[PDB]
Amino acid sequence: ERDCRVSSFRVKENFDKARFSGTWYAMAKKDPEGLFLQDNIVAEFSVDETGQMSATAKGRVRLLNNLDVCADMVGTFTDTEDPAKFKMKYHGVASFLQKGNDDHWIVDTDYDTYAVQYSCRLLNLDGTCADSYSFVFSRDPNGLPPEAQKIVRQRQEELCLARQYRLIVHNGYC
Repeated sequence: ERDCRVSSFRVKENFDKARFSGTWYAMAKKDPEGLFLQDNIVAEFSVDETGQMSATAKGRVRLLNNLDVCADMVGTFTDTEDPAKFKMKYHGVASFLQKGNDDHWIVDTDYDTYAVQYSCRLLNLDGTCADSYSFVFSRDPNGLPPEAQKIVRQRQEELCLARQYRLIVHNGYC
């Protein structure tokens, strides 16, 4: 019926890095295989004079099986032909924490209220994503307003992930 091919997913038109800078609170997440960031996830986006966007994040992470710890992560984005699609090289301040390079797409955002992020780490042979993750961010840690909430639900469905998210709590644990 619907199209779940990654190549069919729309992303933010004319994405503006500058307007996207600042603090974003993760309110919900769709986990990929071997999930890392558990909860209390807060991201800080910045952009430098060269126009390169980067980010840092803090929150509870799954160190080992049933073993969690608060950690600081770092991300650097490399542009692609699409202003909303990036390559994100990431690592923790601790060399032993998870690191790698994932696609990082800004599916949608209004810059001052909500943001929907998406990443397909591995494609299925039919174009759909085999292993994906997605973060719904809010400028306000208390949650998104109803109008933004409804738009996000629509985006989550468009990514074929609407039934697969879990809420992210912010209780100062970290």
